[PDB]
Amino acid sequence: GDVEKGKKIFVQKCAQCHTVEKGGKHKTGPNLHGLFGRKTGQAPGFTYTDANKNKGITWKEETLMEYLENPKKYIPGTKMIFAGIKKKTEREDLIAYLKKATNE
Ligand code: HEC
Repeated sequence: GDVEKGKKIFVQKCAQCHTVEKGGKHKTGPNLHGLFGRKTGQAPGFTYTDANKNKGITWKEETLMEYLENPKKYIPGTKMIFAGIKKKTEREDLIAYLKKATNE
């Protein structure tokens, strides 16, 4: 719950292939705008994978955590293989930033 350390983990983790900035520009990957609430593979832009287009679950706070600790195992098929998170606060914090970052 530290948008501060959450941002740090973001600039070095997700900023790589993301934007998480409203009215931004999805680069080397889709955006996470108003993510918390939309169904998997629902963002119009990047060619989402069938697994994400399967619409099995919806992005949320906790859902993102399990997804942040194993993005692949959560929705097998999703195009994203880099590195999951280690500690919980890393996910919560990281998610705290993804919230205020995808809200602005
Ligand atoms: C490039 C090596 C990536 C890094 C680093 C991160 N992500 Fe990513 N992410 C990437 C791709 C190519 C995709 C598309 C996969 C697909 O099925 O279309 C994604 C997707 C996501 C999503 C899902 C989008 C949605 O369904 O709304 C999320 C929530 C996401 N990525 C989060 C995320 C976070 C928090 C990262 C930093 C820890 C991160 N990604 C890094 C590619 C890459």
